[PDB]
Amino acid sequence: KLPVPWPTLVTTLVQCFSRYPDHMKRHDFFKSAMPEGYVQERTISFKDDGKYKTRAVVKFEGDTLVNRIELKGTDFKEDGNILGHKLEYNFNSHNVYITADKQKNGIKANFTVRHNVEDGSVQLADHYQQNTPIGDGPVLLPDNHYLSTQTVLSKDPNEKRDHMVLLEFVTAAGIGSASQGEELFTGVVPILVELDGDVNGHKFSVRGEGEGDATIGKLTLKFIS
Repeated sequence: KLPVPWPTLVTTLVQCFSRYPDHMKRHDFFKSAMPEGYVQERTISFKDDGKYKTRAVVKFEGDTLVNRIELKGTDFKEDGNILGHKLEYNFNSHNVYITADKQKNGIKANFTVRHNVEDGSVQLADHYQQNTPIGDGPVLLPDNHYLSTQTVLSKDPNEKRDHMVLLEFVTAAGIGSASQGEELFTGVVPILVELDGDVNGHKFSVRGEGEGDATIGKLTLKFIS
């Protein structure tokens, strides 16, 4: 059993699978960084509770898009919504606001996730994000825009392990290929996710597998603890 609720890990567990409409293709940093990939770092501040600090490497390994993350959680409350497992098993729609970070040749993002709590309250998870390309090749630095998300969470009835089935759609909004990296996403791409976590000393790991179809902004993944 994970020591934190599955919904709190959704944003940490591949924005290169977002659908960028044709008029916005010049603003897709995530795909432009491929195949060498990017480092994605966040601080996630759970209001009135602790924080996650995450560092991920997102890159291709052969045909597979891999997201490997180290997560460190500190300052959580014993009977808070996170360590107390008081969050509903669902996920709200969010708008991820992206800005260019010209000095880091990358991007920043900010957004606040709303986690529904079982008593009808809301737990906020304030996200600060920075992404830096790994390669030396040119990348696309975007104008200000956002990603609009939709996520559904479910279970595999045949799976005895603690797990999460996730389906997600993401479209960019708020504004031939525009990068060579974009062309690595034209069809269905297998995904592997590996997370190593420690939250207030509770150690855990998650492995996810599935596929992404960036033409429709879709992710299909199953994660196991």
